[PDB]
Amino acid sequence: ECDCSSPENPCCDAATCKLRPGAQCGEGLCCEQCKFSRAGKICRIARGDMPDDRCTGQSADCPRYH
Amino acid sequence: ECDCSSPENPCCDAATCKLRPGAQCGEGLCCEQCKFSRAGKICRIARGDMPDDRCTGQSADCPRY
Repeated sequence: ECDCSSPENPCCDAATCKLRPGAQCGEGLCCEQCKFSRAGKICRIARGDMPDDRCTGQSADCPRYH
Repeated sequence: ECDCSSPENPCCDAATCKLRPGAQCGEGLCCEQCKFSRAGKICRIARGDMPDDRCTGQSADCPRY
């Protein structure tokens, strides 16, 4: 299938709809110019006692903190 | 802003549409019963000279390696 949901997304090669050379991602709160965000970048402000969600340094999603 | 895109998803509390207690995810190739898949679980079969995509153990998406 495709690495980018949209054919407009320049993070993917138009021909293959796979990520372009160098690229690690095409979308998500932890994607920055087709690269993963640095490990520990805050990606979701938490409320109550909960810790903030942070980037993994190895994926483009913002995960629940673990 | 909900942690699950579907109201039917039992990984999320129906009242808040946030993850249920203990839950880490509700969707994705690296989610297994509302928990993250073990680090290094293969989530995408690669072709040519490329390594396979593996689960991080810290997220529910299957990332590029």
